[PDB]
Amino acid sequence: SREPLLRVAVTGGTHGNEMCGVYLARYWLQNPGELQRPSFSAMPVLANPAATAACCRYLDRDLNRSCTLTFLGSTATPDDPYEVKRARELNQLLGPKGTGQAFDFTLDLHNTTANTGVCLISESNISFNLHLCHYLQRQNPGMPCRLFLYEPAGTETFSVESISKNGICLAMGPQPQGVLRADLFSRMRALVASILDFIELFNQGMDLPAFEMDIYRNLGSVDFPRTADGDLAGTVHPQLQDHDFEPLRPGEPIFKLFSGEDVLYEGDSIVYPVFINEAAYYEKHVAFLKSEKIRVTVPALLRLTP
Amino acid sequence: SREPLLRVAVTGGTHGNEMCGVYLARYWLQNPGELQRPSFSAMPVLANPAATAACCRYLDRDLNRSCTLTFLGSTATPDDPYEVKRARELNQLLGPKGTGQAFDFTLDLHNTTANTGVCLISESNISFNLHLCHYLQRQNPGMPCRLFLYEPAGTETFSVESISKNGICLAMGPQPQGVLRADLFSRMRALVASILDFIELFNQGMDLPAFEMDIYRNLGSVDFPRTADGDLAGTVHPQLQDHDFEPLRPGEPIFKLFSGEDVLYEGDSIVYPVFINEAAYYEKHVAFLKSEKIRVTVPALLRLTP
Ligand SMILES: CC(=O)N[C@@H](CS[C@@H](Cl)CCl)C(=O)O
Ligand SMILES: CC(=O)N[C@@H](CS[C@@H](Cl)CCl)C(=O)O
Ligand SMILES: [Cl-]
Ligand SMILES: [Cl-]
Ligand SMILES: [Cl-]
Ligand SMILES: [Cl-]
Ligand SMILES: [Zn+2]
Ligand SMILES: [Zn+2]
Repeated sequence: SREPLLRVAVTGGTHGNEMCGVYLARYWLQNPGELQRPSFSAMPVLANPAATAACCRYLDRDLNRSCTLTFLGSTATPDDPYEVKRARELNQLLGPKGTGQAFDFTLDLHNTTANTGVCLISESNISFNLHLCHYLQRQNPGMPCRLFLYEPAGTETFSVESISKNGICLAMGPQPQGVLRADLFSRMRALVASILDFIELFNQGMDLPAFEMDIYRNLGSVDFPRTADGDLAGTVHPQLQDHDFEPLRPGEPIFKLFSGEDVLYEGDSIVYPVFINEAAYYEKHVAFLKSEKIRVTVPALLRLTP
Repeated sequence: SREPLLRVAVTGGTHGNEMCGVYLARYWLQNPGELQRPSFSAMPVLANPAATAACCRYLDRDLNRSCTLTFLGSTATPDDPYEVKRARELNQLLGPKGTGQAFDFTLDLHNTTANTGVCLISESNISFNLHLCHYLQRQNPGMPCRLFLYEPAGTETFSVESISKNGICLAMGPQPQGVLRADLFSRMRALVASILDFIELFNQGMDLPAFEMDIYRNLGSVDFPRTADGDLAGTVHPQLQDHDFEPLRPGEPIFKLFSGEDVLYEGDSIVYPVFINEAAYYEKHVAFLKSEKIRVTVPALLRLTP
C-alpha cells in the first residue's frame, strides 16, 4: 500500500549563478505560503549559500558532484572544500543519504545556457518520476517537457537530490548565468507549483494508470575540438547550436574550427544531443551529451493492486 | 594634413569570461597574419590574463573601470588590486595614457548577455569613430550596427581604450558569459577584419565625405526594483527583455516584481534602453541604460582641405 511523501524539499542555488533556482529559494524563505499543500509542506532550501552570494557556480568544488557516500562519510579536516563541508550539512538536513531518515523527495532547480527548454533530469527510471514528467506534459499542452535519464554507470551517485530517498532536477534553459529572465522565473515557479500539486494528488490516493512515453537516455559526452595544449580549437557548429533534443545523423557537422574547417559527427547511428554548449561544461570537457530517444513503458501506480 | 594610424592594438579578454574577444586574442597571438595590413600591423593583446584563465569577469576589480590617471599614476603597494596592477602594465604597453607615447588606436572586444547585436561603444564623438561605424554599416547591409555614445560626465575616463590616443569597443550580444558561439566569433572576426581594412584606407589617404547618422547618447541608467535589503525584488519585464535600442514610451512596463505586479516607466519622453539585463551589471546596480536616439552631422575627413 502507497506511502505518502511527507518530507519534501525544494532546493535552489545548488549553483550560485543559476538564477531561477536562487531567486525562487530566497523568495520562498520569505514567502513559504505557496509551498503548503493539504497533506504536506515543502521545505525551501538555498543549497549553496557562499556561491549564491559570490554569484558563481561553486567555490571549491561543484556542489552537485560532491554528494557521494565517500565524500559524505569522510572525516573532516581543516581544508575540506567548502562544497564538501556544505554537502555534509545537506546530508544532515536531507539525509543521511542511504538511511531511513532521508527526505521523501528533493526537487532540485537548475538553469542552463543550452537551449534545452524544460527538462527533467532523473538519475533512475523509478516510475514515480516518469509519471511526474508525464503529469507535467498533460498540464502544459504544446510546451515540450522532456525527461533526460542519467543513470550512474558506477554505483556512486554525486548529486544533491541523490541524498533523499528519491529526487529529480528541474532544468530550464537557455539562460545566461547571472541573468534572471522573468519568463523563466515565472514558468519555473508554475512548474514547481505543479510538481507540488502532483505530490498532493499522489498522497490523496490517486491512481496513476500505466502508460508509454519517449525519454532520452544518456550515451555519454563529446568534448570540444582541442589543441594539444588542452585549449579550444573550435566551438559548437552553427547548425548544432541551439538544437538540443533534435536528431544528429552521422556525417552531420558538430564543430567549427577556428581555422575554418567543419568537424563531422562520426558514429553508428542517429543520436539526440543534449546540453549543447553549456558554459559550465567547458571545464568538464563536454560540448554536449549524447542521448538515445527510447520509448518506455511506465507501470501503473495504484492505490490498491487489482 | 592627415596623420596615419600606425601603432594599432586589438585587445580581447578585458573581461575573462567574454569569449569572442578571448578566443580571438589567443588565436591571433598564434596566428598574427590576418592583422597585417600594408601600412600597419595591429598588435593582438590578451588584456586580463588572470581573469581569462579563471574564466571570470575580473579578479579584484573590473579592469575596464581601472584606467583613470589616478589609478595609473598612483604608487604601488603590496595589495593593489590585480586589475590595477594589470592596468598599469597596459599603460606601459599602450600608453602612457595622456602622453605622446600612447598607441594610435585601440579596438577593444566585448560580449554582452543583452540582445544588443553589433554595437560600437565610443567615449567621445570624434568623427573618426563615427566614420568607422558608418563604414561598418555600408559593408553590412541589413545587419544593424549601432553607435552607443558614452561621454564621461566627469573628466576622469576609466576604460582600456581610454589609454590610447583614441579607441572604441566592439560589443556583441547576446552571448552567455563562458560560452563561445561560433556565429559570433566569426562575425566579430569579420568585423575586426573590416575595422582594420578601414584603417588601411584611412592611411592610404582616402577621403571621408561628411554625412549624417543616428546614434544613441547615454542618459544614464535604471536600477532593478529592490528590497530594502538591497536584494532584487523583481526582474526586467518580459516585454522589455531583448528589446535593446527599441523605443520605450512612458507608461510602458519595464519590470515584473516577484509579487506579480508590473512596474512602469516614469519619465519625460521616449527613450532607447540599451544593455537590458546584462549579467555583469547586476552589481553595478543597472538593469539597463537609457539613451536618446539623436541624428548628428559628421564632418568630412579629407586628405586635403578644399
Ligand atoms: C549545466 C548544469 O548546471 N545543469 C546541471 C544538471 S543536473 C545533473 Cl543531475 C546531471 Cl548532468 C548540472 O550540470 O549539474
Ligand atoms: C557588459 C560589458 O562587459 N560591456 C562592456 C562595454 S564597454 C564600456 Cl566603454 C562602457 Cl559601458 C562593459 O560593461 O564594460
Ligand atoms: Cl544548446
Ligand atoms: Cl500520470
Ligand atoms: Cl536585452
Ligand atoms: Cl565613411
Ligand atoms: Zn545547474
Ligand atoms: Zn565587456
